[PDB]
Amino acid sequence: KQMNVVLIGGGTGLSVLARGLREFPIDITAIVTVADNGGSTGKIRDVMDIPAPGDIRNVIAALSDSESILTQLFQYRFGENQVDGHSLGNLVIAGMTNITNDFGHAIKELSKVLNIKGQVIPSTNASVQLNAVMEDGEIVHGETNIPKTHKKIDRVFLEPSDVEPMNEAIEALEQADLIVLGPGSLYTSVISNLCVKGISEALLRTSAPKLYVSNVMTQPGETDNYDVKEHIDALTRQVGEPFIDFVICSSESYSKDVLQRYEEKNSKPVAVHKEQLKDSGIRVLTASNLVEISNEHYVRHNTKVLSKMIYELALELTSTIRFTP
Amino acid sequence: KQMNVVLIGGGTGLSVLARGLREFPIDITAIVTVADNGGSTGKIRDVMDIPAPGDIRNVIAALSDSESILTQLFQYRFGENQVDGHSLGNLVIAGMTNITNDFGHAIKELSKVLNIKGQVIPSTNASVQLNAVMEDGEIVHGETNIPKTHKKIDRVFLEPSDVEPMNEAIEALEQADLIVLGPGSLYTSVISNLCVKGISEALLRTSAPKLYVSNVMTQPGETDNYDVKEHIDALTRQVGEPFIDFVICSSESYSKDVLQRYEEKNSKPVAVHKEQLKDSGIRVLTASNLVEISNEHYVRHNTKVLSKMIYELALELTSTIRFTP
Repeated sequence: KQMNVVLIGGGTGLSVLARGLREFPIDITAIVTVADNGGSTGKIRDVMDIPAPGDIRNVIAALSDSESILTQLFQYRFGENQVDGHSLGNLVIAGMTNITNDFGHAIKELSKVLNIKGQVIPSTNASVQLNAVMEDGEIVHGETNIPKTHKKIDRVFLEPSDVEPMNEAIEALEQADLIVLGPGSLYTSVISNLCVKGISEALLRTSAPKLYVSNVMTQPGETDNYDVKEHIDALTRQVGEPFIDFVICSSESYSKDVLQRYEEKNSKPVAVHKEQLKDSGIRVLTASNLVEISNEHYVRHNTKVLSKMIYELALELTSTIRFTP
Repeated sequence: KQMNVVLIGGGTGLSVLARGLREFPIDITAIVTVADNGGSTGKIRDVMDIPAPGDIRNVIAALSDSESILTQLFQYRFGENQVDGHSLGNLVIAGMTNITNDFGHAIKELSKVLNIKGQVIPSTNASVQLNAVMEDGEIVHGETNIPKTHKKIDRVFLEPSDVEPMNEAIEALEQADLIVLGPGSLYTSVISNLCVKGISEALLRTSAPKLYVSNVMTQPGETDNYDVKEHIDALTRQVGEPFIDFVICSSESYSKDVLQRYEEKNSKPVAVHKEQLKDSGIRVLTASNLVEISNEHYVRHNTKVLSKMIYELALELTSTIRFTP
């Protein structure tokens, strides 16, 4: 009965969006990058050879009952003075992986124990690192160093590169009503999944339409000076052919104070250029309240609005049409 | 409807027995010592000020489904090369305790999440250490050092000594059909609970009968040369008045090879002296197969037999009697 939406990403963009979509009658599948090597995750991957648990942990938690004892434990973190400030959920994922000898199977077992509504699937079961080639040709190693340089990223890639997707991710892409990429860091959260060759191939094979959710602001070290089309072109480069049908973005202008706050952090609004996009056959979707703005001049997506737009798009794509039989 | 048996102890004696009793129609309450400071537990109590999680963890696990994912995680231990060889269950108890700011409440929440049948209750909610006074008057500090000396223990005591029992332990003692002490290390596993003054007072107040399950062999550093009556007298000393009604033990003689194996480990069978016990008003209970003996000449309790004896005693104590109205 329910519609199937597949989210591809990583980070708080994905976990916040997944929780927002939980408010609608849709079966959510999230395909989540396992390449990070910093913070919580880096602490555990130094200890043991395991794919990154952190982004996946947050997405599992987003699809579960946040008030539950088990979700509270899963999202608990020790202070730096206890157990090296580990995430207890990451430790549980690690233990589960030692038990199953299989990260993907550990994620399946834990998802069931946490009684989530949806599914969360690693982009790959393999232990990988994300690397970048800079515009000048410099190679940067590890997800943590990629934005902490100061050059244009030309491309990102995985080491080892020969890695396979999970069967369940491919099946979800094949059978989706709608596939959503982003919002999140373009290279480290979104494209990092597309670096898994079988995921990119599935995207091109499937007739499910693909939506990109644009970032509000450019991201220092990943997307400096990118307009919306440049973000899409980076996706296209990785995948091999154009494939995005829809983009959610706002072409609103921001107050002097907002622009100032983001200039100080070396960040500007992502420019839309809606005519260029329509010429490329990409449909632009917006709403007047897509973006929320704090009293301190920070901006973010309004989760309720973004979620509803996604659900309403899936609904429209699955609706009756006009033809004569 | 079901009968209520309360077990007081700590260690593998208790966890094995609790699991054995799970085979019968009885509501099990286990009151478990929280004073240990060695191994798994010591690793966590060095990190954080928390009562000992380890004995309690094992008893919770004994009352749960061992094949379950959650019980498997709870009983998982990292190798020494990962997370300092911590018990994942201990880490979860620690995190839960940080969340609730209350060890007893953390144990209640975790018991429910693990879907146990029964209840497990700490002897106290306070952080304590177990100390011993030796026969010569030497004071030894911490549960780990107590057997690792080489003198008769005169008594054990808690630091701080002013600690309170949990309300649920007291209620269970008041309403029990039968209360079982042991099997386990006499001082460090059994008497350590009785050092909580309110537990000893409840034992004397209640009309529920009390059973002591004797150790098969004397324990080096705790009960060298103790016959059964000396074990009971140590309990009596702590509590203040005689209170044991029944004792389960075997007065079988062992093969030369068994005696040899235990002599090498400075250990002999605990002598019964059944006439002395009957003169003290203590009823002795045995069975021909109470003790199992390995091909390598080790001995242990037959769990099935011991469990059934306990259940059958509760049954007899709750049965109809003869009177004229």
